[PDB]
Amino acid sequence: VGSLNCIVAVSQNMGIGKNGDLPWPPLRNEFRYFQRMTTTSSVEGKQNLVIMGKKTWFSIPEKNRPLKGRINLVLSRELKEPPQGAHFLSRSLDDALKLTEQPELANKVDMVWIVGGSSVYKEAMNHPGHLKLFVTRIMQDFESDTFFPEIDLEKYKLLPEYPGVLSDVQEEKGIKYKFEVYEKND
Ligand SMILES: NC(=O)c1ccc[n+]([C@@H]2O[C@H](COP(=O)([O-])OP(=O)(O)OC[C@H]3O[C@@H](n4cnc5c(N)ncnc54)[C@H](OP(=O)(O)O)[C@@H]3O)[C@@H](O)[C@H]2O)c1
Ligand SMILES: Nc1nc(=O)c2c([nH]1)NC[C@@H](CCc1ccc(C(=O)N[C@@H](CCC(=O)O)C(=O)O)cc1)C2
Repeated sequence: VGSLNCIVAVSQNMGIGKNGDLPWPPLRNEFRYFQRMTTTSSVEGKQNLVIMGKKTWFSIPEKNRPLKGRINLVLSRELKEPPQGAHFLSRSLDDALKLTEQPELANKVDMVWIVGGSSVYKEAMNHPGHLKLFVTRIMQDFESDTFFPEIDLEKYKLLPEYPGVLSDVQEEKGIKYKFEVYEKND
């Protein structure tokens, strides 16, 4: 119903996962950023929707599923029902977005947040219309087996600052990182 957004943390070499976990150790303030961004609704009375692929769902600690305070939707072409704990299942991003337009979610959902994995990000990034990418740049190389798609920097523009997002380099566990926001109006 509201805006469509992707949110990701990436290493310099564009890595987002290794062996089903993040490639870096837990960065607690970065996690809190993810939590604040995906949970905070712009409309009182509504929740945000988080959309994620099957492997991403199972990469969330069981104790944290479903992500509290958000509506959790899993994408999968083979699952018959959503994995235990998930609220919805769709076969594709387009089907998920259509679902948000139906009466069951139309008055329940505010923002839509895409939270991975790679194929889901790629699909979202190319989807027509206004889209924002909330990218945490982890300023180190990390061995990774899963990567974020390349961002077309003509098509997307980096916003110089963004309300509610810190601009300075952050550091936790000796790992420096910075929060970035990209936008297309497409
Ligand atoms: N650093 C980050 O911000 C970030 C973000 C997200 C994930 N990750 C990491 O990346 C890894 C998991 O991500 P992933 O890329 O491997 O997988 P994923 O997309 O979460 O899951 C792959 C499965 O999801 C389903 N799926 C994915 N895209 C679909 C689509 N467009 N339409 C229909 N179904 C779709 C497919 O299920 P079916 O085979 O059942 O059809 C596919 O087998 C983990 O290591 C996780 O920690 C990192
Ligand atoms: N900015 C940013 N940082 C990140 O760590 C991630 C994303 N974006 N996007 C994708 C995400 C990978 C999938 C994932 C999503 C959520 C969680 C999770 O346990 N979330 C909880 C705790 C906070 C957290 O661990 O991020 C929550 O939101 O309440 C664990 C894994 C990891």
